Amino acid sequence: SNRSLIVTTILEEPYVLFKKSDKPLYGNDRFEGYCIDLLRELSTHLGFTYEIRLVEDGKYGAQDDVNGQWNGMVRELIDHKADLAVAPLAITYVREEVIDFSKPFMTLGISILYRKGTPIDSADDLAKQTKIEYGAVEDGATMTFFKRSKISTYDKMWAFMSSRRQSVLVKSNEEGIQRVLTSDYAFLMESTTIEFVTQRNCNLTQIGGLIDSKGYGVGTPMGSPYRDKITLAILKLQEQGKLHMMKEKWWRGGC
Amino acid sequence: NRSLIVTTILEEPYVLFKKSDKPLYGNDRFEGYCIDLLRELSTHLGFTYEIRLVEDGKYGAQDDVNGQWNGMVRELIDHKADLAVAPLAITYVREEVIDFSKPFMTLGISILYRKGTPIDSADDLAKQTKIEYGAVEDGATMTFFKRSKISTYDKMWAFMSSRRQSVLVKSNEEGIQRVLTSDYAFLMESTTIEFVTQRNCNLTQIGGLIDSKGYGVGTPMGSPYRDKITLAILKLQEQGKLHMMKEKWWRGCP
Ligand SMILES: N[C@@H](CCC(=O)O)C(=O)O
Ligand SMILES: N[C@@H](CCC(=O)O)C(=O)O
Ligand SMILES: [Cl-]
Ligand SMILES: [Cl-]
Ligand SMILES: [Cl-]
Ligand SMILES: [Cl-]
Ligand SMILES: [Cl-]
Ligand code: NA
Ligand code: NA
Repeated sequence: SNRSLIVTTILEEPYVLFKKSDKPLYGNDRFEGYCIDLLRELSTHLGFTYEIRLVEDGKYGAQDDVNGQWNGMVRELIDHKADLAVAPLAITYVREEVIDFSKPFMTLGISILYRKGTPIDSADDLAKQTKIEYGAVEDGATMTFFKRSKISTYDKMWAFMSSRRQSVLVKSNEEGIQRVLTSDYAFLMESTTIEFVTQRNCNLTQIGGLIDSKGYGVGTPMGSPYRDKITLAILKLQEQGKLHMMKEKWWRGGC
Repeated sequence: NRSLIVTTILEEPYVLFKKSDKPLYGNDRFEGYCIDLLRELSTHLGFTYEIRLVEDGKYGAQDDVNGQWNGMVRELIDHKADLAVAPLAITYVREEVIDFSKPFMTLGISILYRKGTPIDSADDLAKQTKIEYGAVEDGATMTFFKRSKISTYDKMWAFMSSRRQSVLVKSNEEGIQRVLTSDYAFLMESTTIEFVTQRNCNLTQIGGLIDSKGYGVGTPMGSPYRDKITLAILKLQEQGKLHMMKEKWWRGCP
């Protein structure tokens, strides 16, 4: 029998979660969510077995500007510590330079999560002021977008986030949501995750539209033969609408 | 170094002939979103190119009897073009035989029709025959319907196939004209619908997106340009240059 593939992932509702149960669960049986359903479809169509492992450092992945090293799921793939990353992992220029991605299984963009009842309507409006703090997940794609942007509004926002980083950069989306709920703080968040959150907490809203456009893809080490195979499997699922059905299943609930 | 041969197809606002009273020659004949994209790719990757319209006028589909591809897809399979730079949908059946860059635009199939009617979805079309409907022959929309297992879309394919000589058309332009001049709904890509409805205030999109797909640059399978073009697209997207190009070419109605 062929070696089981090691699949790195990260906890992020409704993509990847621990199942609720009173008895202890083991192995792959611990996990559920959209990305777990996707993994299951990939494994049956491509004919592999797998072991799910949560990324050890708890990060998506960014490059350190001083020493040039990556972290997170991206680094696990670079180092061949995982065969695949099946997660809400954004396909980005800087990541595509060092790892391979399948074509996207979902498309999205950065937007803003905030409390209802405000005249703030856009990133421009946030950038012009400092009473309302704002931030993003540390060492993820949203942070990196702001750090690399040459657009004046976003450059200004990065200077603020960077100055205040110990307070405004958070370690998970969950922590960002709690900051929105417990302080005067707006969270720069991926739009598909905002959709999930605002359907379940009717005090919160999206502010403005999408700031960029990107996709989530399955990550592989650079050169992996699984990359193109997984692209084909994803495209075949899209011929029959099975990914939008999986999205409906995990985003169903609202406000 | 050798200029890459770029296959393309006329499709507003992606690729058009420039208007002028004097004759134009070579690459200078063309403009549009995809032409602006090609220029950016060529500067960033450092190649020169020659644009050639696909001779058969097709995007590309597989013949159900003899297994041959046509259109831009066939030009790439046969190594007659180095790149296809066009509103060319990335699809499973195409990806099996050619390579694509990652998407420069995302979209889905939807419906173009007149305003003011009770038709609100594909299901409403599928259950009747008074209002005819169709798609571009030998494109990705047609192929989606031909391959679909979903009952509504399978019923719609049976109708299109029965009525093909009348309801399958050779271009989006032809499909628009059928909507405007007969009781006909056109199954059309949503970014093209957005362009059309901004300029035909009696037309509208019906329902939402029927599927999810992207447009990518096509290459022959195994080409080294595929990954380089993906990186250049991704770099344009980290600065919002593609949405600005979209805005330039899409530019309304009361
Ligand atoms: N999905 C992101 C993390 C969340 C965010 O950056 O907003 C990533 O792939 O890095
Ligand atoms: N863009 C399509 C043609 C138009 C359509 O099929 O709606 C293709 O790549 O085949
Ligand atoms: Cl509000
Ligand atoms: Cl889908
Ligand atoms: Cl098949
Ligand atoms: Cl790819
Ligand atoms: Cl963009
Ligand atoms: Na790569
Ligand atoms: Na391919």
